[PDB]
Amino acid sequence: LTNLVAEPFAKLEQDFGGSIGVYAMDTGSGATVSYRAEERFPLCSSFKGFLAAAVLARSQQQAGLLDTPIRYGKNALVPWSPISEKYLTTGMTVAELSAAAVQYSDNAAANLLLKELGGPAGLTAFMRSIGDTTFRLDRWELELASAIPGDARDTSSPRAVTESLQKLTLGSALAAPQRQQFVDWLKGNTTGNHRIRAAVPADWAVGDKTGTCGVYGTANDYAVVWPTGRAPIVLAVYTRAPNKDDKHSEAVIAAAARLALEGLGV
Ligand SMILES: CC1(C)S[C@H]([C@H](NC(=O)[C@H](N)c2ccccc2)C(=O)O)N[C@H]1C(=O)O
Repeated sequence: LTNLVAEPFAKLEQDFGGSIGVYAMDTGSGATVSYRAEERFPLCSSFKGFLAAAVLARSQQQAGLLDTPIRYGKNALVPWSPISEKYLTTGMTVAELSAAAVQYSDNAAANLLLKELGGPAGLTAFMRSIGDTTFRLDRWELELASAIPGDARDTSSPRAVTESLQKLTLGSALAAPQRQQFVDWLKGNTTGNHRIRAAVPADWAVGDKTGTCGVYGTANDYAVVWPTGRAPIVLAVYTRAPNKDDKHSEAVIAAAARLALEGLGV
């Protein structure tokens, strides 16, 4: 199936001027499409989806974790925190911080949740616990977004991202109530309208999480998509480029997603 689209993926990344990694799986048939899917790509803000999943996991053991109010000072605010800066004088709940991290990629919210989890190693440990041996988070916002060529810090692979997303949203990695909360947060994402969501028909349900390091042409998107009356598809699209000033392209991510779905037979 990978062969059907191997040549157009190569042509897409040559027009982009960088590297594109794609993994997609039809949960109905088990068919997969794989292009650079085991290479490492920077996570950028896309780690925040797994962060929310790790918070939900903890909430299974800790009653009421999601409703805990978190107060923070202005020193907790980091650039591009569009939600948490509006509640600085009041605070927010863990559930609100998690939704802000997922749906608005709120940086301060992400750092606040990371600290509750034990930092980047705490999130890495969560991914190890669901069977993901590729994921690694090493730094906090905004330092994790340096996207340096060859640097394995703060990276995963498109295949590992897709397999983990599948376990968390469709498998048994989360208990049923927590699993549906994770899916609903992904479905309410506001930052991905020009990436995987631009690639699917209007009647499909989509939950996604985007990432944008910006430098080194580095950006990404991962998603669970539900074709109407049909089994869900899970996919991840990651990009990078050789030069620090290379620009990222949402259009390229959408185009890669389109090819992956075409390769799956949709
Ligand atoms: C929330 C952010 C605006 S900053 C955060 C971070 N990226 C950066 O710090 C980049 N230097 C940046 C890219 C675009 C706009 C502003 C900053 C990351 O990928 O984790 N992701 C960006 C995003 O996902 O939109």
